[PDB]
Amino acid sequence: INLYDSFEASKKACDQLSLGVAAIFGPSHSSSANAVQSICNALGVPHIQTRWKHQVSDNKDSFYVSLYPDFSSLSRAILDLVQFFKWKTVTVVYDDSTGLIRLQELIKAPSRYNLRLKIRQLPADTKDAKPLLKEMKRGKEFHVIF
Amino acid sequence: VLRFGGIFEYVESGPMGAEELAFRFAVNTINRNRTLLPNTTLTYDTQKINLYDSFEASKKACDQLSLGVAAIFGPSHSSSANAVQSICNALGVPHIQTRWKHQVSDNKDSFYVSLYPDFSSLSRAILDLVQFFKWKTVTVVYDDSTGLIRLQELIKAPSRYNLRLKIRQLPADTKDAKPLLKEMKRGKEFHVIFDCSHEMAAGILKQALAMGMMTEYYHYIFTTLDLFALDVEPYRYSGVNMTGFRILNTENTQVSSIIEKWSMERLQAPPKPDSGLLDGFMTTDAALMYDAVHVVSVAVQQFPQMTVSSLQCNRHKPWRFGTRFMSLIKEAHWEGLTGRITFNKTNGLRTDFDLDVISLKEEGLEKIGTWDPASGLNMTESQKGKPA
Amino acid sequence: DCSHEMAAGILKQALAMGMMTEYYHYIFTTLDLFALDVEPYRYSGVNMT
Ligand SMILES: *[C@@H]1O[C@H](CO)[C@@H](O[C@@H]2O[C@H](CO)[C@@H](O[C@@H]3O[C@H](CO[C@H]4O[C@H](CO)[C@@H](O)[C@H](O)[C@@H]4O)[C@@H](O)[C@H](O[C@H]4O[C@H](CO)[C@@H](O)[C@H](O)[C@@H]4O)[C@@H]3O)[C@H](O)[C@H]2NC(C)=O)[C@H](O)[C@H]1NC(C)=O
Ligand SMILES: *[C@@H]1O[C@H](CO)[C@@H](O[C@@H]2O[C@H](CO)[C@@H](O[C@H]3O[C@H](CO[C@H]4O[C@H](CO)[C@@H](O)[C@H](O)[C@@H]4O)[C@@H](O)[C@H](O[C@H]4O[C@H](CO)[C@@H](O)[C@H](O)[C@@H]4O)[C@@H]3O)[C@H](O)[C@H]2NC(C)=O)[C@H](O)[C@H]1NC(C)=O
Ligand SMILES: *[C@@H]1O[C@H](CO)[C@@H](O)[C@H](O)[C@H]1NC(C)=O
Ligand SMILES: *[C@@H]1O[C@H](CO)[C@@H](O)[C@H](O)[C@H]1NC(C)=O
Ligand SMILES: *[C@@H]1O[C@H](CO)[C@@H](O)[C@H](O)[C@H]1NC(C)=O
Repeated sequence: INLYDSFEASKKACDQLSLGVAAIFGPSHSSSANAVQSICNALGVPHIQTRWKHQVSDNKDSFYVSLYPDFSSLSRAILDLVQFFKWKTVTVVYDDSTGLIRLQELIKAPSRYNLRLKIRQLPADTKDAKPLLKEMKRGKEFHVIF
Repeated sequence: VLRFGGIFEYVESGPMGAEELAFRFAVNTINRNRTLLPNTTLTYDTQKINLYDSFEASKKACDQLSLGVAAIFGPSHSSSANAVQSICNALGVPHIQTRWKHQVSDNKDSFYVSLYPDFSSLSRAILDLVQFFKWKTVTVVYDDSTGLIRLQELIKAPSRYNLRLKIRQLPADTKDAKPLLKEMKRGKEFHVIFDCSHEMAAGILKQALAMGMMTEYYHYIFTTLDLFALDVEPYRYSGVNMTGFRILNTENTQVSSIIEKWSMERLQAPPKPDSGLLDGFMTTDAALMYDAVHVVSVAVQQFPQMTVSSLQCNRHKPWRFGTRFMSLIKEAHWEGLTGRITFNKTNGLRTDFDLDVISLKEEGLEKIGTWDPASGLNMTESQKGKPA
Repeated sequence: DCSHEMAAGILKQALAMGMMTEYYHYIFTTLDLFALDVEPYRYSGVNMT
């Protein structure tokens, strides 16, 4: 299948259910994962997710599992690692916009502790980290979370 | 003779949702005026959709395309609008979005136009407002985990300027925000940016009035655009600093007449006076849906050869007149209820608009300045002290 | 120093005017303070006596 065509995901899931399968191993892509989750929850099909996706809390689907570890516990581990290292200034660099939804309580950590924070975002081009790394050098910031 | 695919969420209530009634009001008010589309009438097909079932949205969109529509009007949820956007991008029919949704940068779609103001421009307006108000420690309080990407230009803003952002999350209910407000009071927080619905804004205002937060020491900024529909009667004499944004251009007399004409039809629907909200006010979603139907009709008026054909979901033949009609959509300059309407030529998002900076005085809610993406922030009250 | 009805109206108008902070310690000479509904006036740091 192609990239980010959830209509094609629904069509090929309909074709595989027309064949009939015991379970569906879904994609690693968020819109197609949401479409296949609606498909399987409305049809009584077990569906497996292997990559993390953004989950809407108001969605009432319970017909899926996510074998990727939940990123809230990873953020708890990252906060415990930062609190072990006794850091005070932490720069956070994220590429996709869902990383802020991923890194939740790391952003919420200055409310709970004495940890000053600043974030920066990578641009859409891969090579253009040189102004970002130049900003890291110019800011004298020695603790980078990627 | 054309048809429009309306997809709206139903409640098993007395009246419908305000989006569906605004859609019917838009169709009736456009078909009443012979100035707009004099040689072609407009029909529609509403569909009542469930709570977060994008497969059911896909099936009802497939039924609407089996009927065949000129254009579709998507729902407010993120997942169902993503499914409708994928289906309409595959079949070439235009898709019009009213609620903001999260977009993925790696999604190569072009058959979608959202008339909601972009939260990057809204966050830049919030950054201009907080730089005018000269705060240093701002607490940003968001509603749900999708609220961070609506404020992601604000959280990147302390890279460039001296600003502290202790960011806190609202709990699962608004009535359980009392420990959050105790933690807010204990931390000596005084400048709070709220990003939620207007219902959650009224709930957090009642919770703060139970908490005694509204003194002279507190400034509240709201990212929501339904601030004018709130009830500020038991808050105005307390002497506080509530400040928000109003996309709805209520200054114009014809716009206010259209608002009153829709509001008298809303009087069949009773209000809930215990919620702390007013009644007889057009929401931003309903006004944006009305303006969306107006912009689509303006795009129809430049197309004399318009023909609606049926389509099938099992074959990927696109609609025939999709490209020229989509080109007619993205060059519109129609003056609606929300002022100027002009989409981006690269995204289709409405990233250029006009904003009314409304604040709270003891007289009531009052406009004190204008905001635009080009000149930034005007502030007509502070512009009165302009020397020669 | 008033009746409890006037005291309740005064407290409602003072809550409407934002007089319910930690910096207010109102003492009521009336003997019917217990008859007031103190539930909206709680969690505000006032000290009714
Ligand atoms: C199935 O799904 C449910 C729902 O998500 C999970 O329940 C959550 O489990 C996590 C496990 O970490 C819980 O997180 C922990 O919460 C503890 C209690 O939090 C208090 O304080 C917060 C903030 O004020 C309140 O919101 C909350 O109500 C409590 O008053 C914390 O004490 C824990 O912190 C500890 O561990 C971290 C690890 O990094 C340390 O850094 C801390 O110092 C501390 O030692 C932690 O945050 C979460 O609260 C649970 N939520 C709910 C709804 O129950 C289940 O765990 C999951 N699987 C299971 C086993 O059922
Ligand atoms: C279609 O969408 C495109 C993507 O959003 C639009 O492109 C972007 O438009 C904005 C409009 O404001 C441009 O402005 C932003 O960037 C400038 C310049 O900042 C410079 O330094 C940054 C790093 O510090 C760089 O990242 C930038 O690229 C640039 O080199 C800022 O000055 C702007 O803020 C100013 O304007 C806003 C709005 O009035 C104020 O609120 C601010 O206070 C400030 O005065 C913005 O941050 C942006 O450069 C441009 N590029 C992109 C891709 O972001 C495009 O305009 C839009 N077109 C249509 C038709 O809608
Ligand atoms: C905002 O707060 C300041 C505090 O000094 C006050 O002077 C000003 O009048 C307030 N403005 C509003 C909008 O209430
Ligand atoms: C701001 O508003 C005033 C109102 O007279 C207008 O003249 C001016 O051009 C506007 N633009 C500026 C200077 O922000
Ligand atoms: C008011 O009541 C509170 C209750 O905890 C108490 O702590 C305080 O000392 C009292 N007096 C004040 C605020 O002057």
